[PDB]
Amino acid sequence: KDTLIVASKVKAYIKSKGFMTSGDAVDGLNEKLYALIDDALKRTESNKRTTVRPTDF
Amino acid sequence: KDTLIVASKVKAYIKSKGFMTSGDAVDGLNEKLYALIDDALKRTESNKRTTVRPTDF
Amino acid sequence: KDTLIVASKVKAYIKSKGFMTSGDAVDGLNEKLYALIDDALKRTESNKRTTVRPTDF
Amino acid sequence: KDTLIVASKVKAYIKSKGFMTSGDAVDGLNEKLYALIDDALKRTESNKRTTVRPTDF
DNA sequence: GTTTAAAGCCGTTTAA
DNA sequence: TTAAACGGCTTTAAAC
DNA sequence: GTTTAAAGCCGTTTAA
DNA sequence: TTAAACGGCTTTAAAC
DNA sequence: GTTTAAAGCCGTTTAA
DNA sequence: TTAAACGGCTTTAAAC
DNA sequence: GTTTAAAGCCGTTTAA
DNA sequence: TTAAACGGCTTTAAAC
Repeated sequence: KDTLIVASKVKAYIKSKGFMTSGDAVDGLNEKLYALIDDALKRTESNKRTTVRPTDF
Repeated sequence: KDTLIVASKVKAYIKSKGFMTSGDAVDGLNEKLYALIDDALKRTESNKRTTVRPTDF
Repeated sequence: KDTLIVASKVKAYIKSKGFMTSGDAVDGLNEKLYALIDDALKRTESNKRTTVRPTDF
Repeated sequence: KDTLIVASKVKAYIKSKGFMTSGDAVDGLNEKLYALIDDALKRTESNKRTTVRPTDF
């Protein structure tokens, strides 16, 4: 499964909050991103829609 | 706040699951991504750590 | 805000997974329950509905 | 799996926000509650701890 | 001094 | 047209 | 929380 | 031309 | 032995 | 009609 | 990823 | 009686 996140920007934002990022952290976030998207598609379908809206996530 | 998402890849993945993406869907996903990261940093800090782990998300 | 969770059953389930429950853990879970419900009501409303469905959470 | 939710209080809270509750809504919320708890126990374990904290959820 | 792991730089190449 | 990834190298830190 | 039964809504289709 | 029926769903109440 | 915090019991009372 | 909360008491464990 | 412009869909309302 | 217009939304493509 392809990375859906911009690693550099995630690391830069986390650094901005005063934290380092583990070697495998971004991979972990990517996995949570996929689950959010999959949950959203179940909500889209439940509302008899073909188009994912911000409200579905 | 910068986009943390690869828009093209998210739209392509959603399309692969048989769905269209609204004009404002990606912005909505971005907002949820930020909340997940902010939740994670509270977890990192609660564990007296300076480094975000995949388990924190 | 009232407790929406059955504390005894939460502690018993967590114990069944081989874990103890902190003095303030249940309060923390209650807070996450409220956020889930509030997110769901935003989804219900976005779908022009008056009735919360399982799919909204 | 036992209900972890106080149904009456959830229905009353949702009603307070101006919404009805579907016949199967509470069951749906229960399922999300279990996933939150299971996520938390993975976080507890990742922190080499035996006791679930509010921060783990 | 050692180990472990994370940051920071630099240059090149797709990818977005 | 532009930035993000990437992979090698060195730095840096913590703790023993 | 449960059961039982009645009300109240909504949308469609005859029936009056 | 119009309202009454109807059937599914949720609410509500009482009492244990 | 001490401290800190969590479990486990018991009995009563609403609450669900 | 039933179980969950609750508050006091003792146990238990970890680490110093 | 961005911009520009064209296609394709869907639902409603005249127009032919 | 029927289809063409129309206007919003998303997709798609090309090239930089």
